[PDB]
Amino acid sequence: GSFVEMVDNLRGKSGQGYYVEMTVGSPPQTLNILVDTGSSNFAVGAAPHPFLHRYYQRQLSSTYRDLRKGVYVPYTQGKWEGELGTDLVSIPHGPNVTVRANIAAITESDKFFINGSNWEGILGLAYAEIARPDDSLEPFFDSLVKQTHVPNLFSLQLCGAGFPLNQSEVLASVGGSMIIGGIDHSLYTGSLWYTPIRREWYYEVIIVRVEINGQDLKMDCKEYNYDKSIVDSGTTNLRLPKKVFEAAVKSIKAASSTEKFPDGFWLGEQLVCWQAGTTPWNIFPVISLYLMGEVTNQSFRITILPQQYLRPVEDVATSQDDCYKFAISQSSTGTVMGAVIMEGFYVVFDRARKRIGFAVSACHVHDEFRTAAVEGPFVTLDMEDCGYN
Amino acid sequence: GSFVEMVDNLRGKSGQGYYVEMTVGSPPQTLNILVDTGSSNFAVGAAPHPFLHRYYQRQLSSTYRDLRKGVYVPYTQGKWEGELGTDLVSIPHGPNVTVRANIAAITESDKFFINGSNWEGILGLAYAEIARPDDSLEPFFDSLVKQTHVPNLFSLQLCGAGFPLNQSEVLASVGGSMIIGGIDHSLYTGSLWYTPIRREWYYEVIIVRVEINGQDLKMDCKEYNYDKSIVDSGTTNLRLPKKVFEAAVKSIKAASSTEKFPDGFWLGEQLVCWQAGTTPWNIFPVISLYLMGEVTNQSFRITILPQQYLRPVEDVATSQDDCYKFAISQSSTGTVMGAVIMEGFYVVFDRARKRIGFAVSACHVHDEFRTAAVEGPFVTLDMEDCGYNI
Ligand SMILES: CCCN(CCC)C(=O)c1cc(C)cc(C(=O)N[C@@H](Cc2cc(F)cc(F)c2)[C@H](O)[C@H]2CN(Cc3ccccc3)CCN2)c1
Ligand SMILES: CCCN(CCC)C(=O)c1cc(C)cc(C(=O)N[C@@H](Cc2cc(F)cc(F)c2)[C@H](O)[C@H]2CN(Cc3ccccc3)CCN2)c1
Repeated sequence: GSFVEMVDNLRGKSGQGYYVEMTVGSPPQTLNILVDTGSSNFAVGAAPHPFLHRYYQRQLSSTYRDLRKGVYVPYTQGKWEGELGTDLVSIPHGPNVTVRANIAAITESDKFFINGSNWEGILGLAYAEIARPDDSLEPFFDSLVKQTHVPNLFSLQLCGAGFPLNQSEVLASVGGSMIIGGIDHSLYTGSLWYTPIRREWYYEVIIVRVEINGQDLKMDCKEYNYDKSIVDSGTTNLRLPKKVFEAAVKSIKAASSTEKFPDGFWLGEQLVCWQAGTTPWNIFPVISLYLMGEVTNQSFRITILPQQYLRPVEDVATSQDDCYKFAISQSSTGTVMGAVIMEGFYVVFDRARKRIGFAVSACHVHDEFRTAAVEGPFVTLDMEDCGYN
Repeated sequence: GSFVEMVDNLRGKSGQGYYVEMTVGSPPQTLNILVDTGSSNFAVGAAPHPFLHRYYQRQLSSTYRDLRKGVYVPYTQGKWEGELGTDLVSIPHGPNVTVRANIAAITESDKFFINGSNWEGILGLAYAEIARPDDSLEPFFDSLVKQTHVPNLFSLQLCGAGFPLNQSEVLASVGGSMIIGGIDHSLYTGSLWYTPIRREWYYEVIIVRVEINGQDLKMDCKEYNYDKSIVDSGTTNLRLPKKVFEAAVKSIKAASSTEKFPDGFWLGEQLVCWQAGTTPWNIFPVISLYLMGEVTNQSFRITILPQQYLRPVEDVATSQDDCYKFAISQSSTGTVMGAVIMEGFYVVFDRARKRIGFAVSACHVHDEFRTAAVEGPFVTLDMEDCGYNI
């Protein structure tokens, strides 16, 4: 019920990703690794790059094993090319174990590394079905569970600060927790509600209803999951299928109509600023996503505040204004419940029982009048019809 | 062709540079000069050097004028230091005029002169903005135009042989033409298509699309011009920005996958050889570079063959094999359309109208199945966004 050794082992922020420290090779080479539930390859920079101040040096690891095979991974945005091999891997603030895992040594990359993110690699936590080059390349977590007695589950508490963190601040601040092999009760309040993992490739789930300030978006629920809905710590924004995005923005605009914002804001490209402390949180609506429950004809909902979907960013003039970007974007690859959404909750990736749990995060940002919530149950019929084929 | 006096006035090859004969001083001192559209200083060896069998002797020129100032010029590779002055200059196989131009007398150099190139100086044909020490040192072409009636335009036809030229052969062979003040129609076939000179410093242009055997490289066009794209007769290879180079090599490898070549080949360092006459040109893809057109939302493309991007080199065993080096290299200073690319086309540097024209070269190397090409127009949107800004 408590895992003090792993609590507060994450750093970072939604816009640049959350990462955990890991060591690779013998002697141990320390590297910061992006936690990504949206992909399945473990890969690390292995050659100089302008944004990296350290990288994996295979020639210095006595336990490095060359698989003599290339690997190419194009993400939704960004991509890298590398060389496959295996080596011994550990997580300093994780289970007291050492695993021999597959590692893609990144030799070329395009819009993958982020200037100032402080991470040098990526930890794909999803399933083998989407690993590159194919499903025979065992993902890290699979190796971890197979080689140790660590329970087949991990949970994430991503903590958004609610305000901008400058370069030095984000390096010194605790960004959250990744509890490997368990659930720590101090990271959430209330009850955990579970939605089934529909299929083991991405952490796929099924959304059955969407509300903006209690008002039903009223679309055929299959639209919400076209062509899939996933939980992805490796993507900043809540991304919604084109048709759903258009309807959601029209509704959020209507709810917040007492103030008008430029088109660039709604396109997620330009920031909007308010005098310090005056952000009109109350004019923006809460967003509720209903998810399929574990019991037949039962669903539950998670409710998000604008404190989650408006991402804090520092003003161009470094002024004292409080500024934000609209963290909801259009998608052509299904719904993506990104980092800004996960920041409101403690999320349990219960691989053992093929389900994902959600509970209100003990570190979510809110105000004196509203809070994020995870509530249920609700009677909902034909939820399987909401899934797209 | 209306400029017969200047046709065939160049000699040399891509790997060592193409040069034109010039004279400096009174009485005239004959020197061979590298034609370089990638720099803007006119400089000549002016002191003994192991690779020079002649040099400018200022004390023998009655018209020499000392500017009492030193000059230092570091190139992308290679460098020299010298002393500035002016003197009377002419081009024997050029316009029939004599001009007083600035001349940097090279007194020290490092990896600049090339053993066996047969040239003793360099003619920077680009603009004053990049002249050293600063833009106040008027480049040769600017002087030429200001002092005479020669039109503010020149054109280059660089002719690669398609095979290795030994020392004797390269000295006797015609390497091309530099038409000063005009366009000679006998040097190209088809139509001339023009791309705007984006800014007058280097001969900067904007590439808007790239294809390998018709397949779109599919990169944000800004990547193709990061941090600039220039036409440079003073660089052998087509040089591409790091990310573009990586994508291009991956695509060229894919297209030519029926044969595997060593990493050293793709790094442009080692040659590959085939039995005499059997070079598999057909397995290598053509490369098309689309350039911004003169009309809004319109582009055109130039297409080069492997006969352009594979540079002929003699085998280490001087055997009868036909050998080549991959003449495409990675750059950290933008795209450089070097000599191997220019060899496929007649290139018109229309300074007067701030544009560069391209037409298929009458001397480009090809085979019975494919030829280089310059074609258009193509509808292309937001081309201005393809240009990079610091
Ligand atoms: C703008 C920089 C990145 N960024 C801010 C920091 C988080 C984003 O918010 C962002 C935006 C978009 C539109 C896409 C992605 C995106 O592809 N993420 C990847 C992980 C990633 C993180 C990163 F930091 C840089 C990257 F190159 C990539 C995730 O595995 C995606 C990948 N998909 C494609 C995929 C499918 C199957 C197997 C592998 C990849 C599916 C959903 N899971 C990320
Ligand atoms: C290896 C011997 C030379 N060589 C084979 C024969 C052609 C090459 O292919 C080659 C390779 C590289 C990587 C760079 C250069 C290079 O700097 N060229 C110079 C001219 C030159 C020719 C030569 F013959 C020997 C030389 F020292 C130099 C050109 O003005 C470049 C110079 N830049 C730097 C610059 C910028 C502004 C003002 C002056 C110079 C900009 C692009 N314009 C040439």
